[PDB]
Amino acid sequence: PCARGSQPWQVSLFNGLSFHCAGVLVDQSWVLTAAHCGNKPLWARVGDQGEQLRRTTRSVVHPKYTDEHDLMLLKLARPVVLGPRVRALQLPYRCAQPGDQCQVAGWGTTANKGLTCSSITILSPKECEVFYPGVVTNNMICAGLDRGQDPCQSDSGGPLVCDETLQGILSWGVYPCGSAQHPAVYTQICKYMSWINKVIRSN
Repeated sequence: PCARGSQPWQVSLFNGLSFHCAGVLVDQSWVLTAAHCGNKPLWARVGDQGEQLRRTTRSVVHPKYTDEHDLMLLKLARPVVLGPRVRALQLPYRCAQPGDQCQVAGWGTTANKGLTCSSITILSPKECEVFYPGVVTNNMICAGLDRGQDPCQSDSGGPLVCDETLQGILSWGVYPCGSAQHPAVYTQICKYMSWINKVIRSN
């Protein structure tokens, strides 16, 4: 899966030498991921040795950050050089509706090394309540994986892309492995656009 050259925005974050989380590139200097990812320090390896390796400077966790507002912005020590290999992903101008067809590309963390893409369906943030009674559906996306798909292919903080735009950051709901019946829980990115844009000081 995952045609070559697709996912130019895909970021893998490492703590020390070890893989920690996945992220999105929202600006030439800025990577977005889940707040549960930062222990600090991290460093970004971006694009689809290596393509471009950047160290992170500023870690801005969402101020209202079982994960309520699971989002953090990591500023790269130097801007990436933009190109077909590596570009930012467009931020949402609108919110994705239940029933839309989206995508997630993972490396298979949680148990040659490729990106695999899978289609995903936006459930309603009510259907989300039947698997996790007591989840506050808040600003979130329950994303249904097609059946026979192992949710654990994905990574933490990996993007959910709908209609070429970024609608979500993987927060929780990946486990258990081995079944697609349970939906993953993503932070709804179109709800945070005021904070994201202003931390980038694009305002």
